[PDB]
Amino acid sequence: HHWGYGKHNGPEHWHKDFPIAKGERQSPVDIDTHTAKYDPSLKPLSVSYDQATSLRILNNGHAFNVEFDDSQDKAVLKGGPLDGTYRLIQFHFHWGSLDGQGSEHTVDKKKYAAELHLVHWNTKYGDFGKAVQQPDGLAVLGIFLKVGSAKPGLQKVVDVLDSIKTKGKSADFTNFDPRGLLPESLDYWTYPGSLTTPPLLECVTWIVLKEPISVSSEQVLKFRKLNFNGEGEPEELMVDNWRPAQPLKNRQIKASFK
Ligand SMILES: [Zn+2]
Repeated sequence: HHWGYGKHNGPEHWHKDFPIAKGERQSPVDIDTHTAKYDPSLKPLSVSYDQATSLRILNNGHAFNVEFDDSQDKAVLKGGPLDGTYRLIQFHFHWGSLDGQGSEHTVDKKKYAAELHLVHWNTKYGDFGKAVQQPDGLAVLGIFLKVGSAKPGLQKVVDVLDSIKTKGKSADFTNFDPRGLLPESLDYWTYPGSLTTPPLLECVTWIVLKEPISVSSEQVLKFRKLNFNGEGEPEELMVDNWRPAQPLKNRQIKASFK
C-alpha cells in the first residue's frame, strides 16, 4: 500500500508519510504573472541537448519516465538562475483526464492539459541520490502542454506507450531527441521548490517556461490509455497524476522577461 493520486492515497494524504509535504518550499505553485518580478540579472537559459542519450522508457506506476545516460556531461542545463552545471537524467509528464486540467504549476490559476518535467541534477554532487539531499541539487525545466496542433517531436514517445501500459513495464527507447519537445522561446519564471511526488524533497530550482507547446488531442488521448496498475491487476487509467498548487509562503517568483 502507498501513495498515489486516488481518493484515499492522493496528495492530501501524502503529509502523513511525508511530513515535508507541508513544508516551506513545496511545489508546484500558482505563478501570478503580475506579482512575478522581472530580474534583469537573470541570464539566458542554456539548454544543451545535442549529445543527449536516451536509453529507456519506464511506467513507474505514477507516470512514465524517459531515461537518459547521465554518466557523462552530454545533455546539460546551465545559466538562467543556475550556478554550475545540471545533467539531464529523465523527463516525464503530468496530465489530466480532461484537457482542462493536468498541469501542476498554474499561471494566474489557469491549468494546462499537461506539464512536461525535464529533471536535471547538479554535477557538483556526483549523483542524483546525493543531489536530492541538497537545496540546490536539482533543476527541473517545466513546460506546459496545451491541446491543438500535434507536436511532431512527441510522437515517438506516444507510439511506444502501448508497450509500457502497466506499472513496472519498460522498453528500449534510444536516440530520442528532447529538443523536439521545446517551445520556441526560453523565457521563464523561476523559484525555489521541491519534487512534486514523494519524497517531496526541497531540492529543486524550478524553471518554468512561459511558452507552452501544443500537442494534439490524439497524442494526449494516448497518455490517458496508460495504467497506474500493474499487469493482471484491475485497470485504473493513469490520468490526473498531478499535485495541485501549494502555498507560496516566503518565496518570490522571478521572471527572465519584461
Ligand atoms: Zn514531475
